[PDB]
Amino acid sequence: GQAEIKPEDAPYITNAYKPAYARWGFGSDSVRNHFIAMSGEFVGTFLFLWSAFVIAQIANQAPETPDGGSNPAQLIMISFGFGFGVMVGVFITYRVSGGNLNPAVTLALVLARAIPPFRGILMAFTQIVAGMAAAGAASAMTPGEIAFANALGGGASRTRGLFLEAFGTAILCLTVLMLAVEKHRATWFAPFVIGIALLIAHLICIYYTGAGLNPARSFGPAVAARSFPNYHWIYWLGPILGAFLAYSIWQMWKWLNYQTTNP
Amino acid sequence: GQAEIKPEDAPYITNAYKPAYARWGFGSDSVRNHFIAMSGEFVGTFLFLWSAFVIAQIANQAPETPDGGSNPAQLIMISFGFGFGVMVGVFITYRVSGGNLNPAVTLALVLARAIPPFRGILMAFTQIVAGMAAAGAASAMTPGEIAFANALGGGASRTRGLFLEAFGTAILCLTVLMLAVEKHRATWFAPFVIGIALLIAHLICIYYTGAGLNPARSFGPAVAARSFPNYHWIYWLGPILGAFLAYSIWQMWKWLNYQTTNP
Amino acid sequence: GQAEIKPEDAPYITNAYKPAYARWGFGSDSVRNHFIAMSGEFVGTFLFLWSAFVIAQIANQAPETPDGGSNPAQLIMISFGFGFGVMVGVFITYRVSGGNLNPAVTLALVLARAIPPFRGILMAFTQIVAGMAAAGAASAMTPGEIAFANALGGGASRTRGLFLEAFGTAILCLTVLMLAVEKHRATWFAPFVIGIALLIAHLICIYYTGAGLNPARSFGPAVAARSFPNYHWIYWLGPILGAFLAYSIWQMWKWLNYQTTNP
Amino acid sequence: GQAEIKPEDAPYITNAYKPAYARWGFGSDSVRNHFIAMSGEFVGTFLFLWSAFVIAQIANQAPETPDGGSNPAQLIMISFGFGFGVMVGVFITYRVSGGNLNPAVTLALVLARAIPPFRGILMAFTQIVAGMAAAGAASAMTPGEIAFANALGGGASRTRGLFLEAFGTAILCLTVLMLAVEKHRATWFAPFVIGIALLIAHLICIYYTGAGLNPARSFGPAVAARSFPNYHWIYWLGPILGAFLAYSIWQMWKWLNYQTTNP
Ligand SMILES: CCCCCCCCO[C@@H]1O[C@H](CO)[C@@H](O)[C@H](O)[C@H]1O
Ligand SMILES: CCCCCCCCO[C@@H]1O[C@H](CO)[C@@H](O)[C@H](O)[C@H]1O
Ligand SMILES: CCCCCCCCO[C@@H]1O[C@H](CO)[C@@H](O)[C@H](O)[C@H]1O
Ligand SMILES: CCCCCCCCO[C@@H]1O[C@H](CO)[C@@H](O)[C@H](O)[C@H]1O
Ligand SMILES: CCCCCCCCO[C@@H]1O[C@H](CO)[C@@H](O)[C@H](O)[C@H]1O
Ligand SMILES: CCCCCCCCO[C@@H]1O[C@H](CO)[C@@H](O)[C@H](O)[C@H]1O
Ligand SMILES: CCCCCCCCO[C@@H]1O[C@H](CO)[C@@H](O)[C@H](O)[C@H]1O
Ligand SMILES: CCCCCCCCO[C@@H]1O[C@H](CO)[C@@H](O)[C@H](O)[C@H]1O
Ligand SMILES: CCCCCCCCO[C@@H]1O[C@H](CO)[C@@H](O)[C@H](O)[C@H]1O
Ligand SMILES: CCCCCCCCO[C@@H]1O[C@H](CO)[C@@H](O)[C@H](O)[C@H]1O
Ligand SMILES: CCCCCCCCO[C@@H]1O[C@H](CO)[C@@H](O)[C@H](O)[C@H]1O
Ligand SMILES: CCCCCCCCO[C@@H]1O[C@H](CO)[C@@H](O)[C@H](O)[C@H]1O
Ligand SMILES: CCCCCCCCO[C@@H]1O[C@H](CO)[C@@H](O)[C@H](O)[C@H]1O
Ligand SMILES: CCCCCCCCO[C@@H]1O[C@H](CO)[C@@H](O)[C@H](O)[C@H]1O
Ligand SMILES: CCCCCCCCO[C@@H]1O[C@H](CO)[C@@H](O)[C@H](O)[C@H]1O
Ligand SMILES: CCCCCCCCO[C@@H]1O[C@H](CO)[C@@H](O)[C@H](O)[C@H]1O
Ligand SMILES: [Cl-]
Ligand SMILES: [Cl-]
Ligand SMILES: [Cl-]
Ligand SMILES: [Cl-]
Ligand SMILES: [Cl-]
Repeated sequence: GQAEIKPEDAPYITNAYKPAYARWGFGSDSVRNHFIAMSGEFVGTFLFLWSAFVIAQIANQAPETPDGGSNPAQLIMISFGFGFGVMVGVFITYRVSGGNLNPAVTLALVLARAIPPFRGILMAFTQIVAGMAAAGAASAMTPGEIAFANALGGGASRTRGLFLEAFGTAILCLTVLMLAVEKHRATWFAPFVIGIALLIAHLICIYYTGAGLNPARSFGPAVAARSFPNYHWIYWLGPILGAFLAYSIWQMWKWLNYQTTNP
Repeated sequence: GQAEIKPEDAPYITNAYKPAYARWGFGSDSVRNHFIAMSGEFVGTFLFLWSAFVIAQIANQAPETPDGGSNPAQLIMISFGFGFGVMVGVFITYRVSGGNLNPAVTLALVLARAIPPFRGILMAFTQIVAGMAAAGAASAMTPGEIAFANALGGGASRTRGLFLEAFGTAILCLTVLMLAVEKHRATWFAPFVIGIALLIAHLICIYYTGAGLNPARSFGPAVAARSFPNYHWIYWLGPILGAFLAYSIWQMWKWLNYQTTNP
Repeated sequence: GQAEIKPEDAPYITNAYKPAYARWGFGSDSVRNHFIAMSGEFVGTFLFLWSAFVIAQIANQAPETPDGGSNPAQLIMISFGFGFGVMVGVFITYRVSGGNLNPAVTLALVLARAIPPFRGILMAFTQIVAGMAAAGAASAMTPGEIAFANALGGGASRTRGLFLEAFGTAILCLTVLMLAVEKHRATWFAPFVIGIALLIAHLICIYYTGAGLNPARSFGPAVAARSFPNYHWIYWLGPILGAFLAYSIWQMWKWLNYQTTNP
Repeated sequence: GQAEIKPEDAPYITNAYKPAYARWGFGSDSVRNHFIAMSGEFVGTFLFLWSAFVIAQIANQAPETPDGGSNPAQLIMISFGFGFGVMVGVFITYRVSGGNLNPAVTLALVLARAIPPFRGILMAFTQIVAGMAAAGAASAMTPGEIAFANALGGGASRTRGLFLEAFGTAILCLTVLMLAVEKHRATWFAPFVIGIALLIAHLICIYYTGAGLNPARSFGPAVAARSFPNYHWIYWLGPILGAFLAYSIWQMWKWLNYQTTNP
């Protein structure tokens, strides 16, 4: 009735592939543990954003599309850079820091009480510094003017851009909450679903807002380009609103004990 | 012969990642449980269709292709919006409502007796309202005329469109039946396969019918655009026929005890 | 040291997601079991090839590329139709017939003794009839001349085409052998890897041979178009050689007891 | 509290899907075992690189983009050839050799002490010979001049190219280290994540360096084309630096006992 597990194969069963924040209980507030979490967020955010910035730099060397029209292949390439970039970053750092790689994701998880506030602030600070470093590195490593900073486009107003950013970020954060924070037989696979959520959010937003969805992603290139549009606030308030919306939905489902027919 | 499961990791084993309908037994008819199912279908259908509508809006800003020709990159982008959009929606809501997000899928599951008729009707109503909301939101958040409503194209007749919709929907529903409704070691992964099935169905249908495959997807934009083509019925009858075809195939396999060599 | 499995969740553990051929032992030669296998191959091959034929029909409505050049977006779309089409077909039919959907795959598995010769012949016959049906249906459901039949292109000779088909088919068959036929913790996931293998084989072959890789795929459209090129034999001999090459590699590894350090 | 495993299904549980190097302990230095490892690296590297070379050959038949601009669809196609090509190669050979398919990956794993130096050298030699064979085969099987050799482009300097190659290779090697070398419930899935990492690294590098990321990938086509650019060294030093960077990050995390809150 049972299948044998050879001793040498036990680690593949005993070592759960779960986000680090799931096991941040007593003992977590050591300098060692804060450093581990910061190092995961730094390495993960740097590799994700650096990759995606260079990919966007390249995609934006495509010949101009007339009459402000869209270029689907270009948008797909950029969406792959961020979606698959984050997927790889999260898979790498899942057991180091949980792979948030995004202050808005960290905010949603602080609201959900998956991550305590101080650790959350440390992680968010680390992500922003990593975004600055990634933007500086991508700039230094590519020819031409920086083409990976966020800006409104496609005829979108600031108000439309704000909403697009908020809803796009909500999809991302709700994915992290339901797949990574909730504990079940698919938690291990959350980094994939998270990557696809960000891919979709880019297909929604790049054409209209450049796709911020992540204050660390938006801030870094603005620093490197020495250019902040006056509507830069949409790349902070939008994702913040998105985090709160995702948290609210998750919280309603938690209050309802959603996963259980007869609680 | 056994591998140890640490107590803190038990939830990743004990909490099955299974569609909510699999555990809708005694106790399911409470107002609480009807609300949970409706909330999953609403949130899931809204996020999926809103995302996919904005993505289609953008893709359809590509320069016109001469002589009625196809634009593969454009079709790929739209197919990603719906296929990956549904994938994310289903992964998020799998343990809330089962993530049908489509009245034709719900119909197939009512025929299969996976979901009872009244709950099915509630879910289908919820999906249609969510589709209306998504269409209204996508319209309000994007510039220009609505470009995400379904219409015949590529020289396809209504009769050809009806068949394409029926067969495309059958592929989707048969995927849900064999991967999500059938209970096995891949049930947890059904949301991925479901997303790929919808991706393929879009590559089949967008050019010719706009790809309905989902009455809630077709109805919402028609309301928002205040425009119903006289052939709008193909987006209802087609998916209905597809649900019946998928159900029929599944039912034959169930009668045959397909999964067992010696029943 | 153990994690509890709730009784209602046991089916997700006890019901292995494994190819049907893995459990075709004593009792398999009943009319019922032959019919089940044929029905899986028919439904799976029809849905896969019908989908992929319509997708290719659409992709080939793209404006002509000058000077015989390639169109990467077009090639990607067609490769998705076949790669994701087969992925969905195999996931649906894995526990019905094993989801070969390809006489060359069945041949490799007959050589490997995973499927007995008579059952193999029945399956191969079924796949060819399903390919004819799919080609007829795709033709009837789409406007214009059939654009999904295989032909040499891109300046490739018959001899080059033969080799491309053989190597492409070998990649496909070796994937099925190592992921689906070999029994391990990734067998359940083989349909995904199989789909990606076919996706790659299409990116290799479409431009030069139209990508046969499957005698049932090549034969059906030729019948529907009432057109057989004199080099049609490359779409039979190529995949046959590929099946033998994959089998040979697998057989060497089996003789070597590849998976065990100290046999 | 437990779910039954039928005896015929035990192999899907007992046979771990783990990289071969994980079980190269006592007994590994036999001629048989060296041959098994070499055969996995040869077959895997040949199929991966041959596929990707033909796909790149085809993608590079696209009409020229004016003013040195990028072609996103072309870059996506090439990135799929290498990313999905390696994914398939690694899935096939995971239990044969571990599926390194890349001297830089092998170097990272020798540094990490996952593979001993002599076996590592044998594997690296095998990969280079397989790359030469793949380049020769791809050349012989395709018309026109070889279009799959690495070269600088997009206005990138040798110094920028070196850094892009190093960082891109680091992402690849860190993925292998954290997903395949580290033992946990996602180790079986590493071939997927590895493939996506290489896909991303191609979106970063193709436009600027042709994307080497693998000395065996760069050397083979140079031999077949009888052409070595004077900056060919970037395709050796870059990936070597990337392997060392990935190793360094992993080693820091190992020293920190990253995966454990209270060591
Ligand atoms: C001195 C007695 C107090 C010791 C503090 C309790 C240590 C709890 O520590 C917790 O242990 C769990 C396993 O039990 C781990 O999963 C968590 O990572 C860890 O934070
Ligand atoms: C879920 C509901 C989202 C509502 C977001 C709508 C944002 C309003 O968008 C506004 O639409 C106007 C149309 O007259 C335009 O004139 C404005 O420029 C634009 O900002
Ligand atoms: C307007 C739509 C009506 C919404 C009904 C919400 C369902 C509330 O249902 C309540 O949920 C509580 C928290 O889980 C439980 O403690 C109660 O048993 C249950 O009655
Ligand atoms: C013995 C008298 C009981 C009267 C209450 C009947 C309400 C039935 O309702 C049940 O309530 C249970 C407990 O809250 C929930 O777990 C079930 O989901 C719900 O269906
Ligand atoms: C008063 C005695 C009658 C109680 C009704 C039986 C409750 C069955 O309820 C069922 O229990 C299963 C677990 O056993 C769960 O998996 C299902 O979700 C649930 O519907
Ligand atoms: C599985 C079989 C599907 C059959 C669907 C075929 C739909 C018929 O399609 C019809 O084909 C005619 C060709 O002469 C055209 O003139 C019609 O306009 C078109 O509607
Ligand atoms: C024309 C093609 C012939 C189709 C043969 C169908 C196979 C029927 O097979 C029957 O299936 C029943 C239901 O599972 C079983 O109860 C019987 O034991 C079995 O004989
Ligand atoms: C003792 C006399 C038995 C005569 C019937 C022989 C039929 C063998 O046929 C067997 O029948 C079994 C029971 O239906 C099925 O489970 C097997 O799949 C089938 O192969
Ligand atoms: C009359 C005594 C002979 C009976 C024939 C043996 C039946 C073997 O039948 C085999 O049983 C296995 C489970 O044990 C299943 O996994 C296989 O699907 C089945 O073919
Ligand atoms: C693994 C080795 C594969 C070898 C396949 C090579 C197929 C030969 O290809 C041949 O190349 C010639 C070049 O002069 C051309 O003139 C021929 O038209 C062409 O058929
Ligand atoms: C020219 C390259 C040399 C190839 C060496 C092949 C390795 C053969 O190795 C042999 O394999 C047999 C089958 O597994 C085993 O029975 C023997 O123990 C073993 O010596
Ligand atoms: C007691 C004398 C033994 C002399 C033979 C030494 C060969 C060591 O070689 C070992 O042989 C084993 C059995 O074939 C294999 O399982 C191991 O993989 C191999 O390393
Ligand atoms: C003669 C006594 C010395 C025998 C050498 C020890 C053989 C160890 O050999 C190891 O065994 C492990 C399982 O235990 C396997 O997982 C490893 O693949 C294998 O290398
Ligand atoms: C992580 C930091 C990466 C630094 C890599 C920067 C590579 C330097 O790149 C250099 O930039 C100069 C700009 O003036 C150009 O003139 C040079 O041609 C170019 O090689
Ligand atoms: C400048 C930033 C400070 C970096 C702090 C590094 C954290 C070191 O933390 C140390 O790690 C050792 C190895 O795991 C442990 O043995 C010690 O218990 C622990 O104090
Ligand atoms: C009994 C006196 C103990 C004083 C040391 C308090 C340091 C608490 O720090 C703890 O140290 C543990 C052991 O190194 C680690 O496992 C925990 O992660 C860390 O939080
Ligand atoms: Cl503490
Ligand atoms: Cl009830
Ligand atoms: Cl029998
Ligand atoms: Cl030894
Ligand atoms: Cl799994």
